[PDB]
Amino acid sequence: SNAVGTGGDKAYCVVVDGMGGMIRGDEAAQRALSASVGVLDAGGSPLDAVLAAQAAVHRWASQGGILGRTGATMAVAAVNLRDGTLEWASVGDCRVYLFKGGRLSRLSLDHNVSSEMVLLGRGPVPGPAGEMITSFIGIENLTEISTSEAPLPLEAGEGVLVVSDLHEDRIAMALSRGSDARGILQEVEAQGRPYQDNATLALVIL
Amino acid sequence: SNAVGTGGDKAYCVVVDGMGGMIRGDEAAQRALSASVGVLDAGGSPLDAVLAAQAAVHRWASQGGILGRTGATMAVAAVNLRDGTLEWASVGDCRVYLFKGGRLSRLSLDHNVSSEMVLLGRGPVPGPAGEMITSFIGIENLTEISTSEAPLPLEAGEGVLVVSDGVYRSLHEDRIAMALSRGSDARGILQEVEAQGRPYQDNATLALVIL
Repeated sequence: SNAVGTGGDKAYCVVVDGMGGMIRGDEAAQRALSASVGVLDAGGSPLDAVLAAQAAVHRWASQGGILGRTGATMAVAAVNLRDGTLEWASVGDCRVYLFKGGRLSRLSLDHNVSSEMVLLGRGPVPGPAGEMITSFIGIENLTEISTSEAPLPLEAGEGVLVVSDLHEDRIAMALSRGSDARGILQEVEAQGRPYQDNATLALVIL
Repeated sequence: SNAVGTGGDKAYCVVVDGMGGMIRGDEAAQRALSASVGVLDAGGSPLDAVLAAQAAVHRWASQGGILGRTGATMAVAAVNLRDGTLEWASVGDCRVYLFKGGRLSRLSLDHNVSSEMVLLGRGPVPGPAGEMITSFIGIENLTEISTSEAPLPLEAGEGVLVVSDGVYRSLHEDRIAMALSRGSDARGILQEVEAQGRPYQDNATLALVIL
């Protein structure tokens, strides 16, 4: 699922995906998204939102005796509408993209076996074995979170996109009237290589 | 605050505003927004989302010893993507419009002293006096919610717009939130949606869904 919204002088976007091979992934994803939106609407950062989602899912899972057997992946970003700065965080294989200078560029790191094997100096691992998720909301101890180091200054018309691949061809976006919604999307998906046709998108344009 | 999202078979939109004439309006609005989105994201109806918002604000206000002295108004709608049907709900002065046939058409009723007198078979109360809100999220007992009844069938390109424009609003920077299909026309729809006859203030908070 996805959401975008504005509150507390920020516009934010979130995507969550339940872990398919596990128990009650849909509920884990719902709890992650719910926690994240509450945090973001109240003025919190994407990293705050990830940590709150983890806390909510971890507690829920233990209380159900499912800890480690349920979870979700997510990506979240927020633009501060007062100063024009971007922050983001992600866990798992949902992705964050910067839209700047007319081009879409990858921000976030994947947590999966292939990425980990590369960082260990062992080379990539193609196929389902490499796609296995190594960090997710609901993991027993969450140590690996991909996140912005410092807020990134944006100019009007620039922004951020989060992606997870009936929601097919559904898009959620936060934008102002002055933002042309024909042109922005056109380019982003003119560059829309990064995701499939099957992808759920959420984006914020300053 | 506003939000749109996609969860279950539904795409939804919501606007929430704290009651600025009362205390801790922004904190009330946060509980309402967060509770309503949790319900919507799980595939719940706009009415269920309103009832959850009410329960959350009421619970929080009570513990604060502030019940009835803090609150928010909101409007929410959801379109079922499988069958194209629309539901909506609102409390207070936020408004719900159908976008169809190139026009916005008012669905919902305001809860205010003027509409209360008219509902009771009397005449309107024009001006600020009649604008006093009679139903809001956080009210001691919430009995009045404006809602869809039979879900409304929509065709692709049709949709719903929710609006919060009240004068009482806290000052914030925001943006329009929209849930569309790649098949829609993003910039065209907003313009398409709104001619010189926009039924809301220039500073309005807006959220919308297009099938």
